[PDB]
Amino acid sequence: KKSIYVAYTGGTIGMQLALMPEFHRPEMPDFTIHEYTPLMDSSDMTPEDWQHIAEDIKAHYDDYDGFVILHGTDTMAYTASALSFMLENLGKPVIVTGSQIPLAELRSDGQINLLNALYVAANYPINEVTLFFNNRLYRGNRTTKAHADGFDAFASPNLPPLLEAGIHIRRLNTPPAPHGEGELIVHPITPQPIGVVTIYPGISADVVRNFLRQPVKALILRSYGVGNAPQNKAFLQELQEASDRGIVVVNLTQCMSGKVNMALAHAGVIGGADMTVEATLTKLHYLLSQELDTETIRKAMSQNLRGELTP
Amino acid sequence: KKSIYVAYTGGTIGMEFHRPEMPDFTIHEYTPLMDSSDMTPEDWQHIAEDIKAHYDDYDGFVILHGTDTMAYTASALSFMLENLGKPVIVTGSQIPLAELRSDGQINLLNALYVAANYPINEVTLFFNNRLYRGNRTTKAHADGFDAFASPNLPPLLEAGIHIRRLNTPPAPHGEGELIVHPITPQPIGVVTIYPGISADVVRNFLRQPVKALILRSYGVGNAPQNKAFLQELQEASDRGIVVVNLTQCMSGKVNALAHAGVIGGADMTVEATLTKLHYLLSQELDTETIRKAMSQNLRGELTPD
Amino acid sequence: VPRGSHMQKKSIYVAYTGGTIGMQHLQRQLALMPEFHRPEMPDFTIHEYTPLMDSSDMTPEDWQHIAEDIKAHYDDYDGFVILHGTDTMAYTASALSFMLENLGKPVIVTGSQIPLAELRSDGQINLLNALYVAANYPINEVTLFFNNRLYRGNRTTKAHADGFDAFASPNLPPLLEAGIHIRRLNTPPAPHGEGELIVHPITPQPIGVVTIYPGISADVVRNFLRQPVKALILRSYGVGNAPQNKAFLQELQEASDRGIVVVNLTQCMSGKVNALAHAGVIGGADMTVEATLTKLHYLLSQELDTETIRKAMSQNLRGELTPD
Amino acid sequence: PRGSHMQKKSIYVAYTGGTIGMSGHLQRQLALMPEFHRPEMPDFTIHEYTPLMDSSDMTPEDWQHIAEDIKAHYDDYDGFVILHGTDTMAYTASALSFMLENLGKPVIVTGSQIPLAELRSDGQINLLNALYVAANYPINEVTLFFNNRLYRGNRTTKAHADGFDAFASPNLPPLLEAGIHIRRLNTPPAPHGEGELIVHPITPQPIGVVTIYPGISADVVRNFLRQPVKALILRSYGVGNAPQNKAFLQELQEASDRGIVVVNLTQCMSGKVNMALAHAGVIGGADMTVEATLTKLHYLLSQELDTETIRKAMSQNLRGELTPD
Ligand SMILES: NC(=O)C[C@H](N)C(=O)O
Ligand SMILES: NC(=O)C[C@H](N)C(=O)O
Ligand SMILES: NC(=O)C[C@H](N)C(=O)O
Ligand SMILES: NC(=O)C[C@H](N)C(=O)O
Ligand SMILES: [Cl-]
Ligand SMILES: [Cl-]
Ligand SMILES: [Cl-]
Ligand SMILES: [Cl-]
Ligand SMILES: [Cl-]
Ligand SMILES: [Cl-]
Ligand SMILES: [Cl-]
Ligand SMILES: [Cl-]
Ligand SMILES: [Cl-]
Ligand SMILES: [Cl-]
Repeated sequence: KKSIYVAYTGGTIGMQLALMPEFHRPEMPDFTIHEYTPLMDSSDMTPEDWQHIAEDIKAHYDDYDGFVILHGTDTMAYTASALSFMLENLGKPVIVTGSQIPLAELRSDGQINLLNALYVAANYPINEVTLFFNNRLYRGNRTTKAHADGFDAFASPNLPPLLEAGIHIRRLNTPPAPHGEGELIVHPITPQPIGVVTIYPGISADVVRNFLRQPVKALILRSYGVGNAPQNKAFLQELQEASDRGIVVVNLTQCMSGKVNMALAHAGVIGGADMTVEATLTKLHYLLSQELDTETIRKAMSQNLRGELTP
Repeated sequence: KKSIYVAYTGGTIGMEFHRPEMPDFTIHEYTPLMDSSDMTPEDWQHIAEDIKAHYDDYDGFVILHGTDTMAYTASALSFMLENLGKPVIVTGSQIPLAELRSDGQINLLNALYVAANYPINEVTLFFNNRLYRGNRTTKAHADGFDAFASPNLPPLLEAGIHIRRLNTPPAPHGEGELIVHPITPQPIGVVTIYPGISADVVRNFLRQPVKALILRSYGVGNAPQNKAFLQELQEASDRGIVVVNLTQCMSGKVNALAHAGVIGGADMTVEATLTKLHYLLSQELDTETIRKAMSQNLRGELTPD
Repeated sequence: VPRGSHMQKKSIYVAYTGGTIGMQHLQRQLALMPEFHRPEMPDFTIHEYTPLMDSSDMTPEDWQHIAEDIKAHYDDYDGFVILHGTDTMAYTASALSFMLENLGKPVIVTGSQIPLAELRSDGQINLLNALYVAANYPINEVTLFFNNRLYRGNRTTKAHADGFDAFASPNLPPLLEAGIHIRRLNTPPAPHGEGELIVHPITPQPIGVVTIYPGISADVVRNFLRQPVKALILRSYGVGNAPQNKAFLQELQEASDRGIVVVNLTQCMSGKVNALAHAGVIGGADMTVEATLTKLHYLLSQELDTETIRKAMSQNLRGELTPD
Repeated sequence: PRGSHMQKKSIYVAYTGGTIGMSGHLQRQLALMPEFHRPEMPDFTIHEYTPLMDSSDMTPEDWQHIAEDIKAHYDDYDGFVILHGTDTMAYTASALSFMLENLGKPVIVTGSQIPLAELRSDGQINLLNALYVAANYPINEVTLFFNNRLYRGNRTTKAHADGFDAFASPNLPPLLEAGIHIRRLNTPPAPHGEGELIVHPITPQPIGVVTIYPGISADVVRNFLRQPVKALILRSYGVGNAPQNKAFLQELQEASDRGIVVVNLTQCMSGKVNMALAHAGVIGGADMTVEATLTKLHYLLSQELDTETIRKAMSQNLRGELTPD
């Protein structure tokens, strides 16, 4: 019989398991729930909350066959993405899930997403940080909350799911992530000021100038299509002035799906390929927190570290 | 036999047509031709005034446009055109008409044919066999022929062996003389909510007099409750800045921030919200009238409660 | 979809006909699940059929049995949930739409891909949603609830044998979608009568279902004509195309001349049927096989001449087809 | 595979008929369309069939005609596009996959929902893409190209009679998707032999296609047992269920007794049969389409094999048409 650790970090799902007979069925793994203190709305999470969860998995790693992280949907994809970088040589499944309706409210999805995450962690283990939602397991660092009001809340726009649940559970033929074998390594992080700039008609040089001020180590650009911005010379020079001061400037697509393929490149900007804002932001927290020079971080942002981008 | 006007504004498309089932059409090549990534809000104005000049002498309008900001233009034209009595269809291509496997020919042919034969008196975006309400569109798929989505509204029309109008609820629609609303430059900020965002971002925009702030918030419109954040946002509204709360999510409806003077943008796209703000800021309306108008369905861009 | 008052506590009748949901006791499982008993949920009464059936073993007589059950309890409840096996859920939902006229209360067919007894069951959530919908969104048609969508019954088929999304409505959007909120879609209404519920009964009808496939001969239509048939459904290619060889077209004209109702459908999941006409074949527009088979059982069970049935097959009686 | 672009390829186009051409009209239309003659496009040769056929009128003999045409021209060209009516495109693609052993060159079936000669035709783009894919992405399978996707032929059905997205592959992802770039998908390969192309004959075989539906009688299986059956395809419910009626199960057991190959499929668009009918001699068709199962039976019944060998072969993945357990 497998044993699954459940980190109950907060979220809708919690806003009871004993009174439901399905959970204690013989076919289920054993599981234990740790209720965090305090419980958090995932809208209130900081990057240090990613650290608390990573260290909680680290404490429990040896004594469980897998890990379920119960979490608010608002930032679930950021947490999943962060854990993927912070965990290295992961040898057990870590599945983040939650609910769009609280377990306490009628028609809650919370019971069914938790039961599925527990069953899948035990019986179809995949040694990656994954996100289970509405009968699909996704690579955590490929996810976004796409549908604010839907039970199918999460998408994986640039990658098929890893696993689908119907009458049976099927592992899909999705290409595996680069995967280290060895001792689990858990990478701590420390606060990093990062700006997120959306490219839109009538954006000014002033925005890039503002972030440069004193307080930012990296800039994420949400640019058009395959990575275009207006060719405004003030804008470009601001971006060059950013990279000249060692700021890591990364070009993403504002589009739900697709790949940046770039100039901005002349202005020191690094392409983020098909990375989500969630993967890019967390990967920056990860790399900035390490003993790495600006140029090594700039190189690593465009490489596939944990399956978050297509080379 | 219908006559369709084609504004060739630029874009990928330019970097069977004359056979008898087709409408007559005329192409106006803009000077200069523009990559849509280079568009400013004054380019929306130039297109609206071009449609105004040609309105009386054509049965419909096709706007040829780069894909990068097609949804922004479509969205802007929907506000700027009032009491529209003929179809305005924005389209283009993911591959240049000049490159192999181009979608340009089939998107243009379709847009001309639909403008002539299935007119809908709205600013629409035709792409990959679907017609969408312009102010509901986003470029969702950077690399795909199905480049555009309408996440919170079904398409108005779909083309197969036959073309059918779908049963999509009609937009609020004025009858009367076409009114074309000019716009003038408006400084507007777009803030994405994410873990570890600082009050300084809102402090920065408050100090470089922006007239409006769009928040891309979590889920149904949540942000972290950090008192410094909420305070800077309140300071912005105190100074008369229009702060509108949208979902960063592809689909759904926004539902403390309110206490801080922030307005709910319901299920509006960033494209709709930004262009609506250009439109309303450009008219001579109180901040309070602008704040109430942002949450009202002016042209079919949002789903009322 | 009407948004019905929640003011008073509703009473829903549950016809537990059989199906996966109750296999391994249903009533005891539901007694033990607190969500079913909350103040926001309607009161409900379960009639367990004797015997319980695997929906694979259902005959038209079972359609008749369920319609009589609804008629018997119609004045006494606010709505009806038919718990049913998935395998023929779409044929039952299609048959009820034709057999019930002047329907002034919801009838919702639902079930599960996995038994309530088994692990990872969809039965709890499909039945909870059906009950809640029947109470609060009382659409006066026979509908099918599965996987957070309410569908027009006579537009459904089981499209996904292994999926929790088992049912599709290929030629009509859903009536309603469930998320954080329950959203009514603006799908236009079916024809509606007025007054007390009328059940149009059925009696056995021999009906053949021919698939058109390359190498099918005129001896197939001759074989169906050979003893047991009053109607032939053709699952034709694309928009209603069949071999145009004279033997095949003669065989069909001979069938129609003997008063066999021949109906041309697409074998395709979606689309609309647009020679065969001159051979007496009637176009079934965008109808499913489930809608067409059940419509024929309804129409053939009435004292109608062949011409009247032919005409009625191409007409939208209950929302099952899209008129030109 | 992403094939080399170094030498100008030569693609043979079998113009069998279909919506695309509705003599000399196709070939003249393509002459007049500059897209087709650019440097980046392969050279191509059109063989226009006489007569051209509506795909609705196709029989197994037509599958054989097309297979002989490919074999006759195999060494002379780098690849084959089969231009075909949509109505039975999926039956032809499925039949070729079984008939063509040691296939070392792409064969791509395509066509159009709207004639090249009409307005808003999809024929231009489906055929241009097919040619360009055959030359540059030379997958050694019978494939079907429609609406920017390349599918495994023996996994397809015409799902959408009115849509430009007419074809689906309900149980297998596409092999390739076309956008700004051409993306190859992770889809695992079919079994492949080695050496010269071998064409297995497919002949006429009396095969019945039974839809299971409430009220179906034993008389249907008795009817088919009259003559037109060496094989019977059951379109059963869900994961392969049928009524438990003793007479029904008797007639099926009787058929398998008389050497009739009885194969159980789902009537559902997607999913997999899971097998009683097994005790009645019925063979499970796993997740095969009717198109793959009809053509597989034509193939095996026309081969030098006994009833037992055909029954075993029907549940085996021969060409990528079936997902093994
Ligand atoms: N999660 C995401 O990154 C989706 C999209 N690329 C965006 O810019 O929001
Ligand atoms: N077009 C859009 O607005 C999509 C999504 N709401 C975003 O914030 O990018
Ligand atoms: N339910 C259906 O009718 C689907 C499809 N038209 C078929 O012939 O099976
Ligand atoms: N192509 C197919 O076989 C689809 C579906 N299984 C049918 O029975 O028609
Ligand atoms: Cl949503
Ligand atoms: Cl690793
Ligand atoms: Cl102007
Ligand atoms: Cl894309
Ligand atoms: Cl208006
Ligand atoms: Cl109630
Ligand atoms: Cl070539
Ligand atoms: Cl269709
Ligand atoms: Cl050899
Ligand atoms: Cl399935």
